Amino acid sequence: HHHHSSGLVPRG
Amino acid sequence: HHHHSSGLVPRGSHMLNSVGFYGKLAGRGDFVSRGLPNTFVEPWDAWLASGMRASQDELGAAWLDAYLTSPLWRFAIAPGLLGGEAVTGVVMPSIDRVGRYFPLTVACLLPANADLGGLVGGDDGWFEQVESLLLSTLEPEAEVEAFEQAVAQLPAPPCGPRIEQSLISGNLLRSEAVTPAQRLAALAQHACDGASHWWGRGSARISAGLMRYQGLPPAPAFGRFLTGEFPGIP
Amino acid sequence: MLNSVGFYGKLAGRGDFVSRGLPNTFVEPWDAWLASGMRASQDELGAAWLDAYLTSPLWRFAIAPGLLGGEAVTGVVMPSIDRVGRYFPLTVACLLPANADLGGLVGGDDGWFEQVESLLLSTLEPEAEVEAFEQAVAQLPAPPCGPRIEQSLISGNLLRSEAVTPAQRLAALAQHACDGASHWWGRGSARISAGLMRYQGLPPAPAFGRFLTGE
Amino acid sequence: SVGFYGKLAGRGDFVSRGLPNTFVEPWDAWLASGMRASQDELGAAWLDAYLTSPLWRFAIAPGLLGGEAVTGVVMPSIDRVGRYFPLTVACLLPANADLGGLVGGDDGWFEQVESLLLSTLEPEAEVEAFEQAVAQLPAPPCGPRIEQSLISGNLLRSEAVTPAQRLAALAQHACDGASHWWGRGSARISAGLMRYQGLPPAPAFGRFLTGE
Amino acid sequence: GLVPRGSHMLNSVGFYGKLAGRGDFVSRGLPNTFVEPWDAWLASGMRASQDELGAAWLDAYLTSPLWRFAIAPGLLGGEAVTGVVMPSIDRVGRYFPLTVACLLPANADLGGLVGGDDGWFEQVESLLLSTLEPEAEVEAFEQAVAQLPAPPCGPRIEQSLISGNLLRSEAVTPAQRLAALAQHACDGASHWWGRGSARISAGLMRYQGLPPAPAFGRFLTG
Amino acid sequence: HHHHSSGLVPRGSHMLNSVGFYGKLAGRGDFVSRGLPNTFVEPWDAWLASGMRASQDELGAAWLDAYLTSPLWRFAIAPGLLGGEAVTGVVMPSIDRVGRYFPLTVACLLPANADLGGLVGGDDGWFEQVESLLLSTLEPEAEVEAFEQAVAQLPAPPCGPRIEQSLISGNLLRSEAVTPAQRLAALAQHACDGASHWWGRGSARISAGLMRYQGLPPAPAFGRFLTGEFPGIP
Amino acid sequence: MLNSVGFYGKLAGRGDFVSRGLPNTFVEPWDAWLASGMRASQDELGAAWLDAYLTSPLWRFAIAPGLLGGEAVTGVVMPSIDRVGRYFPLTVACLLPANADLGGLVGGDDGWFEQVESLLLSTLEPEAEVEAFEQAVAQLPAPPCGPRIEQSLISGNLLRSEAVTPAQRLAALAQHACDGASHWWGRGSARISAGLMRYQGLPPAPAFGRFLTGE
Amino acid sequence: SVGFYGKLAGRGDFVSRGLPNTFVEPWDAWLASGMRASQDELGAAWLDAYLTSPLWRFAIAPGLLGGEAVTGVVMPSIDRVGRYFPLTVACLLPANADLGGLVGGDDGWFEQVESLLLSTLEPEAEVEAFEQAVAQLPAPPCGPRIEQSLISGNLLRSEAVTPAQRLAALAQHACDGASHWWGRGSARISAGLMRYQGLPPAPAFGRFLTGE
Amino acid sequence: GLVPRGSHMLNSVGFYGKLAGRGDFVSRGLPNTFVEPWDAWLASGMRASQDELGAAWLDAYLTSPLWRFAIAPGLLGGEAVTGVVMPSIDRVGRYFPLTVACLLPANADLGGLVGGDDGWFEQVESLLLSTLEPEAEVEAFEQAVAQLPAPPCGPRIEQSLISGNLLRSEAVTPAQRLAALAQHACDGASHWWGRGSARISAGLMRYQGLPPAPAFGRFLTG
Amino acid sequence: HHHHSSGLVPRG
Repeated sequence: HHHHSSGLVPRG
Repeated sequence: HHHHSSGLVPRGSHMLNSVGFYGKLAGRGDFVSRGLPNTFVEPWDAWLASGMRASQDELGAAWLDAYLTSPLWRFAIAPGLLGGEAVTGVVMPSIDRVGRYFPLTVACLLPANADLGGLVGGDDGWFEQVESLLLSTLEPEAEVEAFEQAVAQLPAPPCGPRIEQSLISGNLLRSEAVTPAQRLAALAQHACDGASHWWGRGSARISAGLMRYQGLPPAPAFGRFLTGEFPGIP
Repeated sequence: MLNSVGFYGKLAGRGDFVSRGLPNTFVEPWDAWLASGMRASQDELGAAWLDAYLTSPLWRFAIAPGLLGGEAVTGVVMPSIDRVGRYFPLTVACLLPANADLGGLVGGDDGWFEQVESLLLSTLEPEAEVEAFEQAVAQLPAPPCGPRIEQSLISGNLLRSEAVTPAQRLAALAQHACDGASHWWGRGSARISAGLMRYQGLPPAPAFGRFLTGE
Repeated sequence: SVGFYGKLAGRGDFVSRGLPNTFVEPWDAWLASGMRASQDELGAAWLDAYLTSPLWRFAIAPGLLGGEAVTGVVMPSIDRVGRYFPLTVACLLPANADLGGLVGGDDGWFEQVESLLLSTLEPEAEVEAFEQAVAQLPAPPCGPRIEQSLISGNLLRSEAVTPAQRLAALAQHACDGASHWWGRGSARISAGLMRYQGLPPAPAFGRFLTGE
Repeated sequence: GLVPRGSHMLNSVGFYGKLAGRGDFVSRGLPNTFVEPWDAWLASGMRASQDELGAAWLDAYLTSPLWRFAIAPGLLGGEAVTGVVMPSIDRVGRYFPLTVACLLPANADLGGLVGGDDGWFEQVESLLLSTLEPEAEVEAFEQAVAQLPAPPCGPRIEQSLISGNLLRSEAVTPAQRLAALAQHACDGASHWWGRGSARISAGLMRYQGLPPAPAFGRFLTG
Repeated sequence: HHHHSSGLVPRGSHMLNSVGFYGKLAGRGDFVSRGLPNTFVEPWDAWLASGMRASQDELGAAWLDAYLTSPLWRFAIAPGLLGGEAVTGVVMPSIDRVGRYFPLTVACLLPANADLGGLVGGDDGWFEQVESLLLSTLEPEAEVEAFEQAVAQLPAPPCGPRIEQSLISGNLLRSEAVTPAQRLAALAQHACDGASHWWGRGSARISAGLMRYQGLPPAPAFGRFLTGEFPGIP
Repeated sequence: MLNSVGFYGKLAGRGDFVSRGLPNTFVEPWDAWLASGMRASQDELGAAWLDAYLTSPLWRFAIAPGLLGGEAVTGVVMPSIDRVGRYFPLTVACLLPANADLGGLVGGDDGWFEQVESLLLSTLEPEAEVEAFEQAVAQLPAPPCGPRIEQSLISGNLLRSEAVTPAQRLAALAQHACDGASHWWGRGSARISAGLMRYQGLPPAPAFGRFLTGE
Repeated sequence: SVGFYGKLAGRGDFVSRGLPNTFVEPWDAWLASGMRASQDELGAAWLDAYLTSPLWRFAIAPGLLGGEAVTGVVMPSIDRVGRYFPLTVACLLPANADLGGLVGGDDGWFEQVESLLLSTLEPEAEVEAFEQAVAQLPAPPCGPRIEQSLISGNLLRSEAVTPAQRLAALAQHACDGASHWWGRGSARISAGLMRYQGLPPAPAFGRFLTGE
Repeated sequence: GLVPRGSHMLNSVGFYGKLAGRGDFVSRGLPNTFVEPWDAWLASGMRASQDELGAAWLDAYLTSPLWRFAIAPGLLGGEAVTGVVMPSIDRVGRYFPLTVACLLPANADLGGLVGGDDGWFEQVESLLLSTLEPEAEVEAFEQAVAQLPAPPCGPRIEQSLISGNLLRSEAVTPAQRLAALAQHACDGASHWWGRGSARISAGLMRYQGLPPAPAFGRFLTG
Repeated sequence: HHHHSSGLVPRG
């Protein structure tokens, strides 16, 4: 379990 | 690939520790659960429930007033008793929005090599912060948004790795302890192996109480968490 | 109520077994365990037994009440010899009252044990005065030692400790790890690494060889 | 968790939260009987004494004000219309707590309760700032007692096996069935400690106000 | 002649009873205002315990533990007393205890003795037991008691009884209040403790005044 | 007759202690003074002023930048040096509403039998509360109402009476000290007799500094309070 | 660098003056001050001098460096006697390095001084072995003692202390009260009350009578 | 009293209060040179390292970043538009302070500065709550050093006359002309302490991010 | 035969030099991997100081203080050393210092020695000075050194040199970091301290490696 | 100096 928040690669 | 699903997270703490809550919350409609995996939630829920049922059979009609005044309990549970990881946290008797009773717990999941004598035997400060978040949820204008927010910004409790041991030929265990401190630690860690420890202010009055069970406590004993069965004015 | 510290075994400057400051409730079972291990390790090691003995480490120990008579015992043991060249270990031992917390001992300051070590090694010096060793042991203090936190086993599965502080909780744990156990530790030899060993009860005779050789 | 009873500078008559009647009625009785007793004694001297009298920290053994033991602070106080009665912050400690550790431990919890009690006499003192802070008060530090037992009606026996436990056992005994009153005093009374077996008799209440 | 404070009491540590290498009752360093009421009390309890234990008495006696004591003023003279008493013998095999005692000013803080460090009492115990080894030089004992410092012990917190029954102490700190309370438990009392033995467990005992004669057997037995 | 001019005053503290302030306040037009009598204010003002003038003569044109960055000083002044009572408190360089520079001090007046070694040598906590009230007055929106209000609700610092002494035949003084604590106290109290002690964070950097002057410090030394004339990196 | 503690004066079991463990830089000025006071108090008290001496208290003392040679001195003194009945006090003294904080001594634990007291009084017992006293003094530890906080006198009116903590400030004060002084204290006699006495320098000879009698 | 410099999650480019340029310019230079150096070294591995890298407590001897010594905490940070740079809270300690007491004293002041630094990454993080709290920060506890002196170019001599002073003298020396970096580590780097004589060379900056 | 750990070093406390009641160089308990480089160093400094002080040398020598030392591994054999050295003499009046030394594992925490308790070193000083009293039994010295416990000394915090010149320690507490720093000051170094004397003030001295020969006079003089 | 605040006798 490594969950957290946000993400940094774009999602076009 | 980390930058695909998160991004700082300074100390990489979401890999080191999963801290979260499970149970009934006064502001919410049933069982809430954020932050914890599922090899913990399943056997934890199963155990809580068996004791709820067992204790109701024992206490009869006193159960409810026992439950409603029962203390909070701080705990430390050796790995493998609730699936893989070591567990520490606090459990509190609780309620949901439709008046159903189930306990609310905040837990920290730690690697199985965690030094658990450190937790039991160390500084209350973290267990005190967790108790204060829990007790505040039962306040009348408690914003459920707040408890969720605080448990997520809640750092794991200080826990270093344990002195490495090894059990030779079934009757001898050897620890790599070569100073008095490492031996004290080695003994404390061994008292925690395969065990669950519970303690706190005992509500009732003067104090709990450190309690140790081998493995999880049996169902007909869950009633001891709810009321009483110290010296001693002559 | 004799002397705080005593000794049993063989000194290089005496003929047979020697014994001061220790009741019989300790010496007899202690000598029994020692002779059982001596003989058992000689079987398991054969020709290699003598050379491992002449070089085995000094072992500091802490033994729960009941394993050798009623009182808890702490001390050091070292491979020793007598005047006519017969081999048997030399033990300095301090009896403690059964209420004693061995956890603070196993986990406490080395100072007392390190004196006891230096005193045992001195009996193997060219012409060490037997009486200088006896006198130094008879003036030794009992090592630092407090009472155990109170405990009770309940219903067969619950152990309750009257600990209420973090410090008391830590103490309660280590304490629990020592009950019914014997702990052994020291600087090791050139073949045994320094470390801490726990046995439930006294070690069985087959294990004694481990006190002499790693493998 | 921790309550109060008495008269508050910004409220009408009496005030009372967090404390059961098992405590309040005998506490009140003892305070009032002392008020009259001291008025009888000091005569014209009373008002100047009462008005500048000390704050008293107290520990009180089980049995004297209901079954629980109690600790707290009492201060000369006043209600909205200028009628006089003391204000008390108290904490119920049931039974097997060690009062020796309290009387002889840290001043901290008491020093807080003093601070709250005098802040009720400030000009802009908001009356809810008091109840609010007294309800966010923790109980004071009490430990378990040392096991003791009367034997044969002449022997008291304690399970103390060290200096520390023997020192505690003695203080414990000194608090048993008694009441302790200490603090910083006033301009009339020097700081100090007072003891009585049971609650002080009403003709003694004068010493809580003036010294000699 | 030379009496370096105008008094031989408090100068300081003495002893009374029987000593293995001497013939009758040895005694140094102690006034009669103590030695007489102490001997009376000891003897009275010797006789009570023989009445109560019959044939068990001798074997209870030869194995009974060393008892540390602190005794309030007015029970054995005006001075307070502290020390250690041990079952003893003389050269002709008669039995009587050996006491190493030290008189204290009436305002001694006995709560500090009872509740304080052990080193003084463990040092007295080491001297008393030495008199029973076979090679025991009688003069080595007298010499050691002569060089024994007095036991760590300063003054009690000044206290006074105001309104008939309200007791007031001059304690203004937590440490002082703890002291005041502990001294209050010792007034009019004698306290007894030690390592105990094989049959008599460790613990602290408080009697009002000297212990009664029928209680004396409790020191020998469990 | 007390109920004619006041009325509780719980611990009777206005008889035990007079705590107050004197000097220039940023919110007020000139010299303010509440709570202190006048046998203190006169010689205190005289001394401050002589040193102000003396230090200006010494420092030349550096005075102002020295004064404007000078530290705060905690003090303890034996009785009789400023009239009767013992004095303790804090002094801070300050300003008034029209830009004139004079120091602001909060002082506590104590009986001449006060134990002053206790103050110098005791807990900073009170001197820290007084420093914080003073520094806050120089804030831009500092309500002058607040400083007045806090200094009035400000309790006197803990100060017990001193070990009683007596000077026999001019070369011998005897104190009624009979325990180690009373002798330590007796010596500390004697170092304070007829003396003024000053200390604090030293602004400048690492620390002051305990300074002792016999009597009040002389005028040409007041400059030492404003700037510098500790080891010692090799 | 001899023995931590020494002694000077008259023992009941010796003929003349006796002296072990102390350099001459102390003994000579100490004996000088003592003889001056002895003679001076005999003038001031006449017939009453002898009976006051035979009963005067034990005085614990702490003497600033420079008053008796270069080192600070602490000790106890008691009225004593020799084998032929001549009267002169007996002193146990420990030299301390000049950096020593006498304030911690004057204000510290009684334990060392109370041993020294018991050892001096033992020399007046029926047949006390001279050698038992010498040996007990030669095995005595220097009493607990730390360095002074650093100080400097500045311009003639300012004393600066490098104290930065409350604890250091307290220590700086007491320390300052001891410099250039001698302090005297003890349990007193039946005519002198227990108390603490400060003199600047060594006490003058007229004052010595105060060590024997209140008034 | 205590300042900060770097990039704040809720501000545009760079931020800098309370710290002179005598410090900021060489601190910045050293951080940037390390950023590039580590990117060069770790390649594709860099971003995942930087993003989960530890907070580092540091003490830095006089001479290496201007004349004053400095202590503080540095954390991987980010600005409003997602550009990467570390955030630093720092406290200027000029000259004769004992860094041994700091590196080897209580974690408290550092533990606060960690707490403030991570609270800038919370969702609702108000940017003024940070400056406000960093300016109400006390300087950390530093004591005076033990007097020392190099003699004859081979001998170092300290005025230590006790165990305590000798222990302090040794630690003091160990900090002289050096920089210390410790903390709780990350998932990659175990807690520990790192030392360098002067500031770490840029090819070392990679170890501040990943371990082996 | 009986070697209770497979090594006579660390078993534990020995001595070298001249002893008043013996004839040439006494020596027990110490390997040659120490005694030889120690004697070489001592002798070389004896000769340097005579060259540099001329006629003052003898009187400087007979009055110089006892020096406590802790010496890093690799300067006198692979083991670390700690002990005390004293100006000494033999039965025939030749002059050479007497050292009581104890070898330590290469990972000994020397910062704990130098910065730790004094009791061990004060106990060694009391033995060394005893050999110079007139009634000095030579065997009472050997017996005491034989019963001397090793000096309180556990292991240094594990440390490693990563990126070429970045030193990393396993210190996770304030106490451990203090230890790590203090051990870092002792590596490759010898430390010297003591009560000093009348001409040589107290203080702590650190040389890189063994002190050079021309410095040896600093131990004798101020 | 015994100053304070308020007063308790009436002022008709």
